[PDB]
Amino acid sequence: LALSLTADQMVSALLDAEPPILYSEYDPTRPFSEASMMGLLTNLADRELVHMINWAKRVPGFVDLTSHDQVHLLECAWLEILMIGLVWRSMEHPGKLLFAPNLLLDRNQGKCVEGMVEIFDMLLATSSRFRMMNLQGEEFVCLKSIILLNSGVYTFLSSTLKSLEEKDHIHRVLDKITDTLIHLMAKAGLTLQQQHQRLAQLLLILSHIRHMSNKGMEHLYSMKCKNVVPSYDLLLEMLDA
Amino acid sequence: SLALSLTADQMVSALLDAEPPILYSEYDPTRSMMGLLTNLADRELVHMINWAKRVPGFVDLTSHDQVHLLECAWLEILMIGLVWRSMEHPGKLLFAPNLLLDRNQGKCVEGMVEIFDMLLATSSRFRMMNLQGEEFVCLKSIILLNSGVYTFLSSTLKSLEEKDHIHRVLDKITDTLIHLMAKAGLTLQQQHQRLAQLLLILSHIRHMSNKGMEHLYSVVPSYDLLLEMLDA
Repeated sequence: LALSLTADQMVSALLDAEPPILYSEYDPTRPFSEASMMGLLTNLADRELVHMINWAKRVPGFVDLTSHDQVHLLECAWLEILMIGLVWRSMEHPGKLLFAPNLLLDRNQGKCVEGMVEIFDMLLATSSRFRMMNLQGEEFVCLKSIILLNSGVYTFLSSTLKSLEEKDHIHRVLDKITDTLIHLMAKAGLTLQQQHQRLAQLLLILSHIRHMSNKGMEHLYSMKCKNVVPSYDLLLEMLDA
Repeated sequence: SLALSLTADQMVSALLDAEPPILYSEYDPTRSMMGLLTNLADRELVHMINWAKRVPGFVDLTSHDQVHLLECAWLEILMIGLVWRSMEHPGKLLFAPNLLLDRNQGKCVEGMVEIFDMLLATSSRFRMMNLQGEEFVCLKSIILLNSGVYTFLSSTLKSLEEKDHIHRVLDKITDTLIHLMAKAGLTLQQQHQRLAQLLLILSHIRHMSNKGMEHLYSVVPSYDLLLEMLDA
């Protein structure tokens, strides 16, 4: 039934599915150490993950997939989804990252963790780009849903008829979200030329969000913090429950 | 800028004309892996620099910004060329006409099959979409211009002017991509769907490049090398 939705109903579904804004652990000892900041950020990420699974299950077409394919997509996207949410939260705070309403950090505090100021700088540049483009909430939700469906679709094993069907379904849903993004842009008064230029501008930022995730993963490993990454089993458990 | 005055057909012609040749592995037929690929990629890089200088709009940038874009995009450009070459060889990667490898040969290298497998999947996707050569060159130029444009370290007026220019050129390639699709008979809906399909594969190419880099240092041209190669 997901591919029978209209553009306006897809928009409505995605806005209704949005997860809550969570708070960081209240009153930590400030200033931070590297260990304590990572501790606060890990704790917040672990709690956001549960709500991300709930959101994902309400993205039209996601639960049509096998549980295995749902986990693979989440495995592939989760850090990108957390990151774009952060960028969105931070749009109205130039020069700062709004990790939580009670955890607003500027660049110089990313220094307290080794290697994170580079990633801080990349996240701040993405928030500046979103601000420059006047990204709209309805566009953000579509972009976040694209990330979920797209990031892992190309690394499916995907060699049987069923898998061809799964990948085909994902690409049809992704076409529907493109239709939706274009509809939102037409309704706002953009010419056809402006519509296609803005769609491309938004999808190309996704490549930078990928980059940021890859570099973030690198450092969640460089700091010997691989047990911070949600396992296949954990993700599967959250999906079934 | 001359780039911003080009029609879609003039942009495609420019990019097709700039295409580099398909090089051969130096393997001697009448007579090992990583060196064959490194030697090949080294020779490909020289051609890439001269290709880049022919992408409309690229030479309007400062040399420093040209280098930054090449630094950020060179492995993704190599990869998309590989994937394009291998399109008509399902299950195989055509590194060169005399170096056609399948999974089994990817496993032998401690240079992983993980990346081999991701490249094959990109080739399958291109095949499945009937990717056209005119679309390919557009995509290769979008990688060059886009991959580095969010990581310029400067905030001078010039840096703002440079970023704006890159996005205007990128807008011209979008237009070009859409025109090609309209000329081919796609509906307005099919045009924007296919454009999105193409651009979202670029997120996977970025992923493969990042996994390839982390394998490469598990050889990469430095800023100074690229700069030297540029002013020539």
